[PDB]
Amino acid sequence: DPNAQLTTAQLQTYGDLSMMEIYRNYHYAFTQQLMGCWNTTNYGGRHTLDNNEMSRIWTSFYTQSLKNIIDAQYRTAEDAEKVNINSVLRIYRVYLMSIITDTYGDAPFSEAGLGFLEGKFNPKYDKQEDIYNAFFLELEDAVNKIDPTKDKVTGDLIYAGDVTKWQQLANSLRLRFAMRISSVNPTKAQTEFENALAANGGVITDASSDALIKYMTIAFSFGQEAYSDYRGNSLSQLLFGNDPANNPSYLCSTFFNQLYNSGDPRTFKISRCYYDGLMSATSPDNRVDITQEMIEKGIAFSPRDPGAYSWEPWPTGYDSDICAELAVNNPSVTATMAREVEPKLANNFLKSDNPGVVMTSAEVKFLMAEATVKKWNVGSVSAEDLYKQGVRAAIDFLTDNYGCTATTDAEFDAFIQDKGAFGHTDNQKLEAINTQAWILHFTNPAECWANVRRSGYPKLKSPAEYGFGQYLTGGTEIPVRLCYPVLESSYNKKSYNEAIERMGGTDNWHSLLWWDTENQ
Amino acid sequence: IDPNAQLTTAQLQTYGDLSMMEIYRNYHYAFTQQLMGCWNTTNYGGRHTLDNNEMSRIWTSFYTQSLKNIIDAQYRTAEDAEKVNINSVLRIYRVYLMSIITDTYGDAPFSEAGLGFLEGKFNPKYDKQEDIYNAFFLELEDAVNKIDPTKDKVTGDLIYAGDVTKWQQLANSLRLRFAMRISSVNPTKAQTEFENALAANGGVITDASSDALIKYMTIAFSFGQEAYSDYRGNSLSQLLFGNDPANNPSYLCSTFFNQLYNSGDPRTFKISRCYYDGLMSATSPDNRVDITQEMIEKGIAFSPRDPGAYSWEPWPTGYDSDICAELAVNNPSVTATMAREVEPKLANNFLKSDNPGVVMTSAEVKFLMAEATVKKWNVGSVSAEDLYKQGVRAAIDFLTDNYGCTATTDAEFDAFIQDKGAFGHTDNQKLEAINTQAWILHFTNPAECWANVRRSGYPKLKSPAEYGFGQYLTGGTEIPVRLCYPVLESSYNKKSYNEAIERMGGTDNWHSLLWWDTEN
Ligand SMILES: OC[C@H]1O[C@@H](O[C@H]2[C@H](O)[C@@H](O)[C@H](O[C@@H]3[C@@H](O)[C@H](O[C@H]4[C@H](O)[C@@H](O)[C@H](O[C@H]5[C@H](O)[C@@H](O)[C@H](O[C@@H]6[C@@H](O)[C@H](O[C@H]7[C@H](O)[C@@H](O)[C@H](O[C@H]8[C@H](O)[C@@H](O)[C@H](O[C@@H]9[C@@H](O)[C@H](O)O[C@H](CO)[C@H]9O)O[C@@H]8CO)O[C@@H]7CO)O[C@H](CO)[C@H]6O)O[C@@H]5CO)O[C@@H]4CO)O[C@H](CO)[C@H]3O)O[C@@H]2CO)[C@H](O)[C@@H](O)[C@@H]1O
Ligand SMILES: OC[C@H]1O[C@@H](O[C@H]2[C@H](O)[C@@H](O)[C@H](O[C@@H]3[C@@H](O)[C@H](O[C@H]4[C@H](O)[C@@H](O)[C@H](O[C@H]5[C@H](O)[C@@H](O)[C@H](O[C@@H]6[C@@H](O)[C@H](O[C@H]7[C@H](O)[C@@H](O)[C@H](O[C@H]8[C@H](O)[C@@H](O)[C@H](O[C@@H]9[C@@H](O)[C@H](O)O[C@H](CO)[C@H]9O)O[C@@H]8CO)O[C@@H]7CO)O[C@H](CO)[C@H]6O)O[C@@H]5CO)O[C@@H]4CO)O[C@H](CO)[C@H]3O)O[C@@H]2CO)[C@H](O)[C@@H](O)[C@@H]1O
Ligand SMILES: [Mg+2]
Ligand SMILES: [Mg+2]
Ligand code: NA
Ligand code: NA
Ligand code: NA
Repeated sequence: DPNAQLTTAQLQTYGDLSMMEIYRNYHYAFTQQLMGCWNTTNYGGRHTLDNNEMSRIWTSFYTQSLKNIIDAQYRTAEDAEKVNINSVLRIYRVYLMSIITDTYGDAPFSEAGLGFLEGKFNPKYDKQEDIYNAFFLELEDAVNKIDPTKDKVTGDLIYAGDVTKWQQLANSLRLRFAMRISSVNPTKAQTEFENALAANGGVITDASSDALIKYMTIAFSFGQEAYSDYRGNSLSQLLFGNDPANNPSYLCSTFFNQLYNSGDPRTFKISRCYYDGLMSATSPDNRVDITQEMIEKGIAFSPRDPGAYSWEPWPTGYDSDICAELAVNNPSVTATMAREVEPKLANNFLKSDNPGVVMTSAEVKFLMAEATVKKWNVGSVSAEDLYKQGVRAAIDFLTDNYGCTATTDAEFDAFIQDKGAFGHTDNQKLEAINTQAWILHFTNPAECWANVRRSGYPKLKSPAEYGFGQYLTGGTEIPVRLCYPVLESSYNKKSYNEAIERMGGTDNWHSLLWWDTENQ
Repeated sequence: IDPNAQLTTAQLQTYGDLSMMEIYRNYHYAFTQQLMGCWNTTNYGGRHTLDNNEMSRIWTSFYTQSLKNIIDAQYRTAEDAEKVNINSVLRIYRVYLMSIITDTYGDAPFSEAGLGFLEGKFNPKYDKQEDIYNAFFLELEDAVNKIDPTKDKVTGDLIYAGDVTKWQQLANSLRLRFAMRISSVNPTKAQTEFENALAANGGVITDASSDALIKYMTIAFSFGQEAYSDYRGNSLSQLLFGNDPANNPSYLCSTFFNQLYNSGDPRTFKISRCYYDGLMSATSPDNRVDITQEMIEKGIAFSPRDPGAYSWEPWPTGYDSDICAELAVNNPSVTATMAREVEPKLANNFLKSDNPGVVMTSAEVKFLMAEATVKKWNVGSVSAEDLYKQGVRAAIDFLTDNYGCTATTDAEFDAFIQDKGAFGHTDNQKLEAINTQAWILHFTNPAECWANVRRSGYPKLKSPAEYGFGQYLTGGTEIPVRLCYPVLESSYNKKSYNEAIERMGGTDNWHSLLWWDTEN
């Protein structure tokens, strides 16, 4: 039962179709990885403040997964016969709460979800500073309470109940949060980072302990029942789309150009050019891959600048021999390509059974590399070696978990020895580490946006710099947080007003979170 | 080079010139409120966007090709007793092509057109429209009297295969058309010319076996460069299918669809159907899914396009199609959700390269006779009501005989003619019924359709401003009543252009009524 509550909360993390709209609408534009689909460009790409769209994480987690995890934790707390499920619940509670606070800032946590259990309504919004304090304390204690000789964890879609891997994940999350606070508090950050490395079970040191939620393959449906079906990855469902021929996932130029201009082996693993005239209405079957034809004919790729739609600017196309040939037996096909020259997200990332990414060994290597550049006491491996290991693991992650074609040693070496190289100054090293992390986090948009904001890399420019300033109703600078749902002023007035007063008296998506020291 | 060959080319060019036919899709079909919703039709004619290049198509095409060549051939065969038949046919076709020019622009070169082969005879004067019409009656009368079936064979005639008696019938029927045209501006001359034509050698077109239809061949539609010099197929039908046929097919205007549907017209679903085009060929109307009966069974409203509307504005109310859901099982690109498919489209029978080039029909002759009888002219012993009824029956049978539409039975015809297709009782009711039925007949003859709407005042059409689209009408609120002269004329035929515009007070505006158009 607590074990069943874990299962459902894991499924809801990427399985909730309503919630996943937030990432397509906002995060993927803010990190300049996708742009051109109507939803992504309209909301995040052009800074449309929309309180209902911004509210999806808040409502989803406080009404469902976070609420239920809190209940289950409470019911198993201080029970020596339930220490493993209780500890696992505490780790997952920290994880879900980290998404909330890294989106909105101060928020209910210590007093959350206690109305039925403790008659405690109107929970205060804990200060982000204090939420992060609690993350380190909860994770450390959970690691120390876990005992493999005790209860079996049975509803775990990440590690199949292996509580030693749960210690590795908890200590890796301590690394992530330590590095998160390293601008505002380098001293505490270094201490937390070093403590985690020394903690029981260690950290995730290779991909065999990557934390990935397992999802199944279910046909993509947008009917009403689909909004209560968490069995499939709903982020992948939306990246395919409710309107998949008009509004697929086109890549942003910032990301496509980072890959292409650096010679990254992942360029045409993450993206392809497809003609979709024969594509299924409900799955990415029967697409025509024109990528190699475009390369052979010298046709320029036209990825979407921040602020651009697939149709604005309208691209320069070409006449496809592949499509002309196909039209002979499939007369609905046209040979004239237009928006097909704009790179799209590859089919490997559009599957109901894509994993729900929580944390990878590649990220741990990048965290270790940055801590080493920062002169923390993290071990005997050079920062450069840790960096190279993180890049290799990030590239292999796509092969292992999405079926992308394997990258040879020669291909990796060619890349790492040219534009993927680590660099020779601290700023170049931190730039390379965090640019590589941004690519790794493509399938983890919550972490991708948090790490862009925290590290300041890549250095992203407003859509105004690309010519789209006339559309920026919600202001010029890329938002650094989302606003609280307006109904909170009705359901939780005092606590909401208190949080807003702490920000200076307004709820503004340009206000930096506590751990975010400056913006870009 | 041979005059008989020049006749063939000029006939083919009349509807075979893919560049020139854009004018009808862009302007005429919107001004007569028969098609609306296709981008081109709504943007230009539906929202009064004046564009001199678009308005110039008839002038440029005819004066550089078909009319020029007809004039050359007429000169080469004139005053030669052994060439009287080809010469007379050329004179009749010359009048026909000239009538389209003057009914579009007003005063225009005629007596002085097409010289230049002579010497420095460039810079022709614009003959006054009133005089052009007088010349039409004289030319047609003389050609009828010079024709002699014992003399030269006419060998390249795609209308009548050289049957010169039928050319007499066409010439005298054109005299009826032009006599009725001038019946508001010069009622006494109109009556005299109408009566003279009925009494002339060869008589008029009295049944469908003498309908004047240019025969076109069944060629595949192509929009490549070579297709702009290929006149073998009906290019108006090609354009009504469209260069962008899935995004911008020919949707019907509500004025015309509602006239048909609300009158119980048997032609309603002969001229129009609702289609889902997800599997339709890119270059032909093959593989469309007819949903019309399904909509009727499910009670889904037809949503034809008001004047000024695009297919996407207003966005219509759709439904979920059982037919399409079934087709999606084996054709997964199909969606079952219909949206703009609820807007009636032009039926496939009107989207064929072998659709005839309509010049003049026996149905029109019956409607002209009926109107002349209401006007108390001396036209014979048939009642106006019977002539009207014969006109409607011929107009309906015209679609069966020439477009492959399902035949209308006597019982179906009688049911319509006895109810909402009835002739009516006051003079205004009779004139409205005659000219509303003529408007339907002239659907496949847009030059005549627009002329007769302007001349008769029926149907009574309202500006797109009355349907809510006034904000978009850059070229004025009233529906245009002529097109302006080409900029090529004001640039390179300036003295003659200046003389013509001086007769309109120095103006050259699409709201200025032509001489035969007494009011709007
Ligand atoms: O002629 C011979 C000659 O030819 C030569 O070739 C020529 C050729 O002939 C010629 O045709 C060609 O011309 C080119 C021309 O074709 C081209 O046209 C372009 C044009 O330039 C573009 O501007 C145009 O762009 C369009 C685009 O197509 C549209 O798709 C787009 O539509 C936008 C919509 O997508 C968008 O819709 C969104 C809704 O607004 C929104 O409300 C909705 O919200 C949903 C949401 O998505 C859901 O996720 C959500 O789900 C909720 C959930 O949130 C909650 O949790 O739960 C609920 C239930 O529980 C659940 O419901 O729901 C909400 C609510 O429903 O999302 C929608 C999207 O999904 O809306 C916006 C705004 O309205 C739309 O904008 O619009 C754009 C424009 O705006 O595209 C056309 C193409 O069609 O132009 C070029 C350049 O001019 C031309 O060149 O030219 C060639 C070459 O010259 C030959 O060369 C020659 O040889 C021959 O001779
Ligand atoms: O999700 C859970 C939930 O879902 C529920 O269902 C939801 C669902 O989720 C959601 O997606 C859906 O959202 C709906 C949304 O989809 C819909 O979107 C609409 C939108 O509202 C519209 O506004 C939009 O309209 C677009 C339209 O699509 C475009 O096509 C159109 O494009 C126009 C162009 O077509 C046009 O192009 C022309 C060029 O401008 C012009 O230059 C060019 O000229 C050519 C010319 O044509 C030639 O003839 C000529 O030929 C020359 C010749 O002249 C010479 O002689 O010779 C030459 C060669 O020799 C020769 O070339 O040449 C020239 C060449 O240029 O012609 C072009 C046309 O062909 O350009 C204009 C202007 O730029 C374009 O406008 O634009 C419009 C917009 O303006 O469409 C989208 C759809 O895509 O919105 C609705 C309503 O908001 C949404 O509802 O909602 C559903 C329902 O809720 C489920 O129900 C639930 O269960 C689930 O839970
Ligand atoms: Mg920052
Ligand atoms: Mg008039
Ligand atoms: Na889903
Ligand atoms: Na043609
Ligand atoms: Na008949």
